[PDB]
Amino acid sequence: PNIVIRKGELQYKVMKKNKIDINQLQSMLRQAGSFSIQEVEYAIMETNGMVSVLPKSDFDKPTNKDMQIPSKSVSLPITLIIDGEIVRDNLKEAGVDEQWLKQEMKKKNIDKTEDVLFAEWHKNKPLYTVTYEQSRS
Amino acid sequence: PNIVIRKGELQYKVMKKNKIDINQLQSMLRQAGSFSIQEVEYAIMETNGMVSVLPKSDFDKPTNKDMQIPSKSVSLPITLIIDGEIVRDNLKEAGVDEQWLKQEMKKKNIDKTEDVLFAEWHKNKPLYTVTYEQSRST
Amino acid sequence: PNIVIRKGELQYKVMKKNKIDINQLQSMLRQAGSFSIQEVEYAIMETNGMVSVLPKSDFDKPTNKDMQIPSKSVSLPITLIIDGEIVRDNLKEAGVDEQWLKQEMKKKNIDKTEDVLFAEWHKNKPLYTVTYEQSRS
Amino acid sequence: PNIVIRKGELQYKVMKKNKIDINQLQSMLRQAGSFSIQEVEYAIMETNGMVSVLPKSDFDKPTNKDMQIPSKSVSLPITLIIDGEIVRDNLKEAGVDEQWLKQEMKKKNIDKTEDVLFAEWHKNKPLYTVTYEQSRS
Repeated sequence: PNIVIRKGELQYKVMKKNKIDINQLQSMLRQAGSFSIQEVEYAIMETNGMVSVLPKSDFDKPTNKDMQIPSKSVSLPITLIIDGEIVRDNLKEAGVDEQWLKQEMKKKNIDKTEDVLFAEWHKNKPLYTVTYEQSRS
Repeated sequence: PNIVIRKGELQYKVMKKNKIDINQLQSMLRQAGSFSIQEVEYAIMETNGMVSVLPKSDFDKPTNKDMQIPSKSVSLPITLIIDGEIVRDNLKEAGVDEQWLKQEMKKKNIDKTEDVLFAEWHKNKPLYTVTYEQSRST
Repeated sequence: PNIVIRKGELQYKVMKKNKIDINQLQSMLRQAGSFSIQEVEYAIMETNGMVSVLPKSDFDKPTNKDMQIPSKSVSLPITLIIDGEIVRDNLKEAGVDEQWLKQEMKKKNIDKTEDVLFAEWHKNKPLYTVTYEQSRS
Repeated sequence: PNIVIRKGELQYKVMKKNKIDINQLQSMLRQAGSFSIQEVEYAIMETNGMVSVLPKSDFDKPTNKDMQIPSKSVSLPITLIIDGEIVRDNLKEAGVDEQWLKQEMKKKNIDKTEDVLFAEWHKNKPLYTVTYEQSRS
C-alpha cells in the first residue's frame, strides 16, 4: 500500500514507480470525492489499483463526535422469517424464540408464520414484517 | 454474508476461511472510507468480494434525525419529454396531462413540445425544460 | 430502470423478474451504506446490475440547504501546466493568458515555465504550483 | 476526461461524442448519489466510464469549514505488531521503540510480544492491541 499523497504533498517518486501520472490520479481522486489535489491530505494507492483519500480537515465532512452528538447504539438487523419459513440460527442469535414471534404476529393481526414473506428484528425498532398480501400491492 | 468485524473485534476465524489477512482487510476498509480498524463496529465480507462497513457511532456521519432536521419529502423525478417526443406512461405517473404541459411550455416561452430535448417533473420543484436551442447555446 | 423499492415498500414482482432475492438486495444496499431495508425509500436496479439508493429522510445525510448554509460558488479547477509544458487549450477555457501565468510564476520565485511539474488554476484564487524541486525533497 | 454537465447545463455535443444519452447519464448520476440532473453543477465523464459529480451548493454535504469546526489533525495509523512479530520500520516511523512498546504491554497486562496478534499505533488514540486469547473468545 503505497502513499501517493503524504501530508498534502504529491510524492513523485512512488507515482513513477506505481506507474500513475497526474491526469490519472486527479481522475481517481474525483471518483472518491476530491476535485483538486489541494484538498487532499493523504492518498494511498491500493493493491487492486484503487485510490483511498483522507481529505484535509477543512474539506472533510463532520463526524458525530465533531458535532457532539451523543454516542448511539450501532447494531445489525437480523432476518427472523424469510419466504414463509422461520430461520433457525437467527432466532437464538437475536435471543428470541417462536413464542415471541407468534405474540408479535398477533400484535399485527397475522395468522400463520407462512403468511409472512419477510420479517426482521432490529435492537432499537419494532418488528418489521412483509406479508405475502403486502407484496402484490 | 460473513462478519469480519463484530462489535469492534477482528474475527480472526472467519478471516482465515475467507482467505483475507490484516493488510487486505485494512485496504478494503480504506476503500469504504474507514482508515483504521479501530473506527469500525461492523464489517461484512460480501459474496461479490467487497466489505461493507458500519462505523462506530463517533466516526460515523450525522443523519438528518441526529441533527433534528425535519422530515422532507423524498421522491423520484419523472421524465415527461425526451428527444422531442412526450412519454406515454410518465404523464399518468406524474398525475398530469398534455393539457398541463402546454400551459407550462408557455411559462418558459416554449411553442411546441418538439422544441424540447428534455423535460422533467419533480414533486417539490418547478418543471425543468431543456430546449434544443439551449443544447447548442452552451 | 427497475424500481426494486418504492416508497419504502419491497416490490416483489420486480425483484423476481430481475432475479434478485432478499439477501442479495440487502447485500447490495449495504454496499451503498444502507444496512437495513427499513431505512430505504427508493432502490433502483441499474442496467449494469448495481443498486442506487435513496435513503428515507431521517437516515439520509444533511445537505447545505438543510443546514441553512448560504449558496457558494462551485467551480472546477483547471490544470494549466503539466510536465514543464503549458497546455494551450486550458488557458483560453479558464479565461487567463501566458501574461497572467508568467506574472504568477514571478510571485512564487519561479524562473522559467519549464521549472513547474504541475500547476492548477482555481477561480479568482492564488495559483497552485508544484516545482520540480519540491517533488523529490 | 469529458465534461458532460457544466454550470448546471447538459453538454449535448459532448454527450453525443462520448455516445451517452440522457437515460444512461441519469443512471450514472444515481450511482454517484445524484438523483436528478438539476442537482448537478459539474459532471465529468471519466476515462474508465464512471461519472464524477460536483453537486450544486444546496445539494452538497457540508464540510468542516462550512460548519466552522476547527482544523483537527489528520493522520494514518501504523501497525506495530502483526502475527506475533514486531515490525521493524514501523517503530522508527511512529517515533517509538521496543522500550516504549514493552512498557505499554504492562499497562495492558500482557507479558511478551508474541501473545499479540495485532497492534496498531494511532497518533491521537491509546495503543490498540489484540491478543490471541481474545482472538479465541
